[PDB]
Amino acid sequence: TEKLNEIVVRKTKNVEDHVLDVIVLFNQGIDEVILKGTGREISKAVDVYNSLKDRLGDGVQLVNVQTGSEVRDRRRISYILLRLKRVY
Amino acid sequence: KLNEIVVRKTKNVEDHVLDVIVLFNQGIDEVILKGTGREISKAVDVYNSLKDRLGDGVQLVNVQTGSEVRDRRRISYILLRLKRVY
Ligand SMILES: [Zn+2]
Repeated sequence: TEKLNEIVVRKTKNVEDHVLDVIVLFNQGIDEVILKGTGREISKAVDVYNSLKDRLGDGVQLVNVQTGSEVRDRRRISYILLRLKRVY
Repeated sequence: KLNEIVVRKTKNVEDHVLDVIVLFNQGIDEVILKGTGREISKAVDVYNSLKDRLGDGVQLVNVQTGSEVRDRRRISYILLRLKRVY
């Protein structure tokens, strides 16, 4: 069910690292990537997208945004999914 | 401007949810929920809370994410356009 190339925005990797990681995928032909952010990292996921958008401009498109609530530890935590497509 | 809710750092999630319901009860069809920086997470928290309370009674039209300039610095924002559904 949870296929594709999803990248979970980590609290331990900085924003620029995530941005560079996504472009590494884009460059090898993996044109669609999913950024996932849960809890406080939801803000970070948007930060990653913005940084990606600043350096790729018209070259990347935010296909859609999906927000929800999951399980995780013990209580319902919020999450966001930013689906990105590299465009030429 | 009058139907937009800026998520604040010093107010809890539930407080913002109530601010929306108050507008909905006031007969307002749509409300804009905005969060910038660290509060982007909270804005989504407010939505999931609103949905948990009103459920089918509320609908998210669209989500706008991007960056704006505040104090000569770039900051991220998220916008959740909500429809009352009455
Ligand atoms: Zn990395």
